[PDB]
Amino acid sequence: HAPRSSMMSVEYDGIPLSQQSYASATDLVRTIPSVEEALSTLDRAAAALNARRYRDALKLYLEGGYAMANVAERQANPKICNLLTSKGFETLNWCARLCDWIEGRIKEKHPRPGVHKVGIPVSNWDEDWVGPFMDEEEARRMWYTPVYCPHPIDFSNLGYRLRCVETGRRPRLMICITMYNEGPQQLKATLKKLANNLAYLKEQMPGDEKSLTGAFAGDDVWQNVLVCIVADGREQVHPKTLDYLEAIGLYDEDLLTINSAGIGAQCHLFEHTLQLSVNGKCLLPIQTVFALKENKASKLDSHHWYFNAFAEQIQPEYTAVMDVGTMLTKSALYHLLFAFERNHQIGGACGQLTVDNPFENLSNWVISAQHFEYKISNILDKSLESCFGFISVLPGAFSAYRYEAIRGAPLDAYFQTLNIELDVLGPFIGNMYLAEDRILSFEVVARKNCNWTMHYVKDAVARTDVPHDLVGLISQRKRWLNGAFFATLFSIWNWGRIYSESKHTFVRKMAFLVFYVYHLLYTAFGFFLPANLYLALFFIVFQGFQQNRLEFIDTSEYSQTVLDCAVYIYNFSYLFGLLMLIIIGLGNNPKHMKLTYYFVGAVFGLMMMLSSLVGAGIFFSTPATVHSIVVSILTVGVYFIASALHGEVHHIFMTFTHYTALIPSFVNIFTIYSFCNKGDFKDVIAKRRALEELRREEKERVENRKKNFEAFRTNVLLTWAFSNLIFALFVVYFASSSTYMPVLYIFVASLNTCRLLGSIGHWVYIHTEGLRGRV
Amino acid sequence: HAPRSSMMSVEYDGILSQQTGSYASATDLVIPSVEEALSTLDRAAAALNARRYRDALKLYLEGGYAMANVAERQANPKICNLLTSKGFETLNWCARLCDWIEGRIKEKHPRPGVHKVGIPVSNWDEDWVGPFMDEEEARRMWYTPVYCPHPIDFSNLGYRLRCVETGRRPRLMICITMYNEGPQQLKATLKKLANNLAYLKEQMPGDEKSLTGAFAGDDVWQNVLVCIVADGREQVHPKTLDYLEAIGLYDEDLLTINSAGIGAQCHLFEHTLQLSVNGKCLLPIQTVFALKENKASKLDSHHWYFNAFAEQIQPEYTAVMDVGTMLTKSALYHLLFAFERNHQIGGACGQLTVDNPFENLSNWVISAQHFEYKISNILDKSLESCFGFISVLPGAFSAYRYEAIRGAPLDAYFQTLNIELDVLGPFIGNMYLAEDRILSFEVVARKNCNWTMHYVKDAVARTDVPHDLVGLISQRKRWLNGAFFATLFSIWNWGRIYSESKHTFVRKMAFLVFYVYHLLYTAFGFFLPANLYLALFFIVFQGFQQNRLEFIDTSEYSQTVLDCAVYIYNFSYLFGLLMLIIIGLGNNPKHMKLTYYFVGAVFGLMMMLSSLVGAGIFFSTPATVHSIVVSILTVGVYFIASALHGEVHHIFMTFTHYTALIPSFVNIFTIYSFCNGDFKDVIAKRRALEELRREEKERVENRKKNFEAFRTNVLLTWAFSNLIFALFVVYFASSSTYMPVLYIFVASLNTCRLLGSIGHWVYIHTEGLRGRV
Ligand SMILES: O=c1ccn([C@@H]2O[C@H](COP(=O)(O)OP(=O)(O)O)[C@@H](O)[C@H]2O)c(=O)[nH]1
Ligand SMILES: O=c1ccn([C@@H]2O[C@H](COP(=O)(O)OP(=O)(O)O)[C@@H](O)[C@H]2O)c(=O)[nH]1
Ligand SMILES: [Mn+2]
Ligand SMILES: [Mn+2]
Repeated sequence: HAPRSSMMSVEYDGIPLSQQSYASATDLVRTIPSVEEALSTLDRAAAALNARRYRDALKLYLEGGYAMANVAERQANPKICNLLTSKGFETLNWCARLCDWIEGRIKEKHPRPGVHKVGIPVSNWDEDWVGPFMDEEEARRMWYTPVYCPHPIDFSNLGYRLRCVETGRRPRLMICITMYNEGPQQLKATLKKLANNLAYLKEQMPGDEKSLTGAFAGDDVWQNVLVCIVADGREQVHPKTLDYLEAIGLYDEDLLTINSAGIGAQCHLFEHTLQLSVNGKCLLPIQTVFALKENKASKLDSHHWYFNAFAEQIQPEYTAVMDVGTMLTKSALYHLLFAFERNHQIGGACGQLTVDNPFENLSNWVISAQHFEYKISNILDKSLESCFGFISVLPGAFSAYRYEAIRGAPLDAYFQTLNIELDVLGPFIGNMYLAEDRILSFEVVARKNCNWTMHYVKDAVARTDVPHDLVGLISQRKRWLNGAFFATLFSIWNWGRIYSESKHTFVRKMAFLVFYVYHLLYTAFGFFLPANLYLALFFIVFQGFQQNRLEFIDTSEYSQTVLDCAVYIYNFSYLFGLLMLIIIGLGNNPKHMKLTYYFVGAVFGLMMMLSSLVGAGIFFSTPATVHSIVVSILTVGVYFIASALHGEVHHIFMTFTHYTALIPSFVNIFTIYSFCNKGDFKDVIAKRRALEELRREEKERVENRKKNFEAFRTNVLLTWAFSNLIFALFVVYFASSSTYMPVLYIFVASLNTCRLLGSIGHWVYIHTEGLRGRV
Repeated sequence: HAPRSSMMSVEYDGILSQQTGSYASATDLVIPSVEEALSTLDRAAAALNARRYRDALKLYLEGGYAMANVAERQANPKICNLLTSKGFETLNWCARLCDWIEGRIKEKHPRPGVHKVGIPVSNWDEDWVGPFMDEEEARRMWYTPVYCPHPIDFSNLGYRLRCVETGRRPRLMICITMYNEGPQQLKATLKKLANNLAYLKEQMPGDEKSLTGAFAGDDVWQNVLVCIVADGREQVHPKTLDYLEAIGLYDEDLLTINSAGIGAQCHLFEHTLQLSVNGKCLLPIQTVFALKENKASKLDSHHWYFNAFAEQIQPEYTAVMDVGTMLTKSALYHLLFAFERNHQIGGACGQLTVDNPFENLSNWVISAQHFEYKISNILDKSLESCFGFISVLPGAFSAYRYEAIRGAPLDAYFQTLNIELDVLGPFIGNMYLAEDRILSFEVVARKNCNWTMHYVKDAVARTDVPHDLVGLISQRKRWLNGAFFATLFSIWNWGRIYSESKHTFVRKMAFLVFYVYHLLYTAFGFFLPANLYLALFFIVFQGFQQNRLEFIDTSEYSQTVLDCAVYIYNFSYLFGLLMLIIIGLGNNPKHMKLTYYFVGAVFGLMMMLSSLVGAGIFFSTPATVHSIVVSILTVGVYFIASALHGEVHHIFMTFTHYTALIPSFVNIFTIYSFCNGDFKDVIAKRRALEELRREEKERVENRKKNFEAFRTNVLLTWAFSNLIFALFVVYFASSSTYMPVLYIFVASLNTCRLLGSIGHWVYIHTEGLRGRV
């Protein structure tokens, strides 16, 4: 009791010691503004305008205007004084306009601050430079404007204009560069490659049958080409990248902050016909418009902005979409434009995607495997598809379209994920639209009342920098095969539109039906690819080792323990690896398990290298019958035949070992990880309750969306995995190698015959259409 | 070319503030209101939080004068008075802050003065019966917002409670954590607490069995404080808030007004609320309600409760329970009786049961949960309380005396909150995902203190278990996820009991014996899925295939069905397990109710047929002495303990339902648990801002990477250990060589649990007579 009394006594001493003048406080607060509070006040005004509170929006607008008007006087930097004075004057003009609008002397719908584009001198210039002809206004001045347009369809309706439109020049070919958290060297390489393309376009000889004629002639082509660089978020772009953009005279943080205070811009446009010099050669000027967007979005949203806003503004003749860090050959644009002009029927084209410096760093197995995969995918698949006038464009590939089969329905279908929220669409459409450039491909192919096909250009080589690590490749294939496994399902489900709506020729529709049957067979085979690979390895290797079917070894008697031990070890290792793959995939992100993924990949690697050696052994021990040699050459050397036919066989000769070492890891891991993922207080209280109910409804909608997405993905993954497992178990238990290996050989031979025929058709078409152009 | 020329001509025609080196009319166009006053105040609070003292005062005067002008126009007398009082207080705080800035008054970390406001309660009952009450306390309700970021300084910042102000010194102190529940659970909990207080009141005096001291009759309600702490005002149920207003404890108007510029961290509402049910008027109950704005954890609610309020009023015993936990009339009496008579228990745990077991007997999930609760309580709690160390069940109604929980145990409990979990790691994260048993271990192994624990059987606490298998999945997802790392902690740091704590030699020897048993039990339960699969496979299917079921002769048969049974069982089990891990480690187990129910039913009828063949195998065997001994000791241990403790009818009713849910239980729950200035200064400030944002994002992603990697590594270890063990025993051991081993292991575990239950019974029925010695 004594400690309790002592503690309460010290507490009682504790409570004693507003406890635990207005004129003086009034004098203190009365006793200058600043840029920080001015910017905060304009930000609050923009928020109020967004929330449609006009009285307090106005009240916060004149305060900020006068704050910057007073601040501009005391600043020391003349450019800062000019920027703040202009901002204050424009804000006062907008305040007067808003006051008049509220008074009603002028009637207008949805008032917004007037669109003001400002041109500030570029900090850095090269006095020693060579150019055909350029005006001081365009050359020296850098133009920037902030845009609020939420629906890029109304970008031109809100008075936004580009420097090309203002000077009256008419761009025809127009390229997009979607950049996000990329280093300066990638942008520098991309811009240097584009400048090289423009220079090579200039160097076309006039009066030649092969050379292009028209708006793409020499000495005047750079004017007709506009490059649009659209970033994904100002909070995610690399600081070194922004430093590079300032160095090339295209970005200014000070100007952006000053002139984007009260506008509440969704994205910022910087326009500059930037010129570049590399060593002693000076690149020709390239027209560049840089669209830096405020909030983080997706590549689909970047394309939404690009396509809708700028394309509907300037009506380009050809529209090109390209990633960041992709180096183009000198003649990539020439080949694209040549194909477009000579065909006058192509709705869209895809360039060849390759790996930068394949020969260099040959010690890296992942790089060589990716190079082999790119080369085989391009040659075989793209040739076969372009023979049929329909391309499943590789993600990230340098692709272009003509803005005549893209203007309407294909773009609406492409952007319907953004326009209509995916909750109504469902999870199938969302997974469809993770990668939808191929959706654009299909929509252009199936345009109503239009027969616009596609074409794959082998000569338009686009060199990119593929990931050098297995985890980066895993993430890449997480995106790629998903888009893929869903746009494919779209293609089967909607192949009827090509005949129901589009007006193709009868022969074209028959060819499309044939390609549809082939595509069904190929997708069905690739769906059971893990099961088929496991069965092939199991049967051939281990049931030749156990049943003495390897014609180079004699395992008739042996110890009888190792014979079954090999099969048991293989089955257990494969099953354990697959289960670990499920757990890790579906589980955590594939970056902290670099060691585990490398271990599993190496296990599969030596597993298919020993498989390759035993396959070569049985092949060489076989007496090489006519049928056997025919099927073997057709199924294996199809890659070498196509590569030698097209010219690039050395890449395959160098990378086939690296790819076949990475084949099981490739299929298993990548597919499994892809499939694995002035009111009063009563009004105040009512507003609080309404906001709370809005938050609750938003949370319930988000959780319902997540529930639907995860349920759909788990259902599709369970279907895929259980189908593979059931197929493998059933064939293992009810079919021998003699009854299943011939079937698998016939299936793979049919697919490889189709791909060889496609590549041969592409070659003969591209080498014979020139002479037979008259007929 | 014509369309392009036409389009450009159209743009030229459409192109009419218009589209280096008037204002008077707008000014003339340019009264206050409550909304802008609240917004202004609010920011002022944000600026003060950002240490913008030079700005703060001006917005504070703006808000103060805004409300000073607003209060006159309000027609509501109570709103007018409240706004006028808040404006006067805000102006006083503004003057004090101005003096502090001028420097005439020097103070550290200025903050608005803490003031408690007493408004009359909307609802009062004229007709009531009570011993004695003052009009001030009964008629009026007090409230105060708190800023204390570290609840350790609750008393330092000047916060006082009505008990402290009136001089009442609470001794028993009981917490009720609440989050997004409905009014009926709170009403049931408060009615049960009032019943407990009534039982404590009507205890006869001058009796050996009856309590004596501060818990006597007619005055017990004064000495007990109820602290109900919510988790977030954005998550509490609207109906719950209406109930709190009805009982005179909550006010949206008062909270919004008085919390405008304080930037409080939680809101305290104090009201000795009186409740009346039918013709019986319940005795008043001292209740303090702490509502915090931002969603937090039950650990954070306990942080607030323990640190702030316990360090303020220094209770003799502190107690913790959830909402929806109906306590019997004698639960509090039994807790206090045990505490007073022992003077050695550092913390106690009450029995957890299911509300209305007999009713709704058709619900297999309810019956299985009732069986699990009963057997867990009896066996595990009795065995653990015999050794004076309880792994308290999560959500159970537990209490600790505030003498072995004051310091180091509480610091160890809250260290996850005090120091960020990035330094601790994922082990400590899933360690403190549930740590009531962490309190248990710290109390047991507190340095220079030997405070054991005691499980009270008679203090029955009835809760409302989920009625759906998905709800049971989520419950077990929390429960044994915490429990596994709890056993890991106890296993790793069992050396502290001998190195630091000063227990008796016999107590340390008993603790060592229990440690050996706990090691064996945790090892057995780690391989529980593998052991269950082996038992089912061997017994059922290798008796069917090898003709070892003594009630049937399958010697010849068709030779196809014999292998077909084993193949079907293996394939179904493997497919079920793979689907389980995927569904478990993928999507949230609430959209897949059909799939989970299908797998659970498959396992259910599977163990029904397993039980039928076992019974056949137990009725066709000549029942030798060894066989009957092992079988009774391994199976009827539940019935023996239940008959010893008197609660055998529950087992008789729910054993079939539980054995129908054993494989789902063990497989699904274990899998789903283990499976989861100028312009330059402005620019520099922006650079600091998004650099800090990037650093925080990197830290969060690194924390997530580490936690997920540890989770996946542990899950891989568990699953692969189970699979390797199962495959090895299947391929290298027959049933005749592994069934005896499994029977001996389970018999040893059940013998330990039976001995613990019997010891608890004999102790609780013999310690009374042998109290002299
Ligand atoms: O959220 C994102 C991620 C990327 N990108 C950009 O859009 C393209 C997507 O290609 P990415 O490099 O992501 O694909 P990959 O080459 O990694 O397979 C690239 O230009 C990215 O910089 C984007 O706009 N938003
Ligand atoms: O984020 C949360 C979730 C719950 N709770 C509360 O803390 C206890 C957690 O027990 P839970 O309801 O999870 O267990 P159950 O009653 O479901 O078995 C309950 O009183 C919850 O209302 C909390 O404070 N914070
Ligand atoms: Mn890229
Ligand atoms: Mn509960």
